[PDB]
Amino acid sequence: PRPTVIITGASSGVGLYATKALANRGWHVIMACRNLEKAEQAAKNLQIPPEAYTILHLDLSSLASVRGFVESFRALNRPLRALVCNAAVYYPLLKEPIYSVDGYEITVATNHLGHFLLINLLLEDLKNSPESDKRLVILGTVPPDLGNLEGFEKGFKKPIAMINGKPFKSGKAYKDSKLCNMLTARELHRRFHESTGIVFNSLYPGCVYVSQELAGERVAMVVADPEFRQSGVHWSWKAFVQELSAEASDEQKARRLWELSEKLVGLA
Ligand SMILES: [Cl-]
Ligand SMILES: [Cl-]
Repeated sequence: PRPTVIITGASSGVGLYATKALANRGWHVIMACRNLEKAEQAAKNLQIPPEAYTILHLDLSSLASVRGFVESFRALNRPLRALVCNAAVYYPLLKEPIYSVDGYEITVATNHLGHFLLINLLLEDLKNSPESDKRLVILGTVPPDLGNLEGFEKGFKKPIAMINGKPFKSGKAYKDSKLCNMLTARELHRRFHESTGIVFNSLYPGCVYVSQELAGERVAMVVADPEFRQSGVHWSWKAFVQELSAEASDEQKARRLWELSEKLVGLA
């Protein structure tokens, strides 16, 4: 039986090459993708053997889509060994915000809130799984400033457009969303590593500098290889453990972000 890994944003770039790399290593990859036609065309284009993957629809910008993806994944009756949170959207040219179907600024909604709900659901699957080397890997880098999370505290609906409640800036929204991903990785480790035995880490595979194929191989190493079986660290390129920024290592802020995010995604 092929061990199962879910990869978000698997239809292109690093996620697609991570899919190829893990398939080559004998895994079965759930390509969780927002466009099924594009994803199937991309997997066939890379010559991935059909036995080694399943494409399922996931639009991280819609919380109902996240829940529907989890439903579809669970219906396959495959125990989960790993999850890679790789998808990231970026809208450099916006001067005014775009809101998701759930009412949230799209960059944070997609990169952070959608992944946050996905993680909270799939953590159940990871805990239930009899696999012994289970990992949840978040892509990220370790300017963004979440402030006191005033935008989240007040509900994050229009006209709020930034986590700190200040005026919309699209590039900063992206950086803020990536910082949220890093804070999520740290909080996952703090709260769950000892109780579950799951390895919760993050990685920056390089400026994609490095080819998409090499970056995908680096994702695969962090998911699968024994040298990377350490929880609570951020791997960067040999690989090294990268010391965290002060804001990414703020334990109080990571916990408060988690609590507010649960409220925004309907888990509170
Ligand atoms: Cl744009
Ligand atoms: Cl605009």
